[PDB]
Amino acid sequence: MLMGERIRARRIQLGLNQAELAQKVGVDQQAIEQLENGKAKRPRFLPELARALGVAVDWLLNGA
Repeated sequence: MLMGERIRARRIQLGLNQAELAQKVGVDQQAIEQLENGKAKRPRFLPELARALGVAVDWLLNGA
C-alpha cells in the first residue's frame, strides 16, 4: 500500500476516528483526511504521528 492506506488501516486497527487520532497526536482531523487521500506527503508532524501511532517514520513512509 501507500501512506494514505497505511494511515487509514492502522487508525481503523486502533479503532480510532480521524479527529481522535489527530487530537491525540496534536494535529487537526483535516490533516489525517488529506494524508488518507495522499495529498500531504511529509507534513511537519510525520514523526509525531508515527510516534503516536506506535510506528517508525520509515514505516509511515514505506511500510515495514
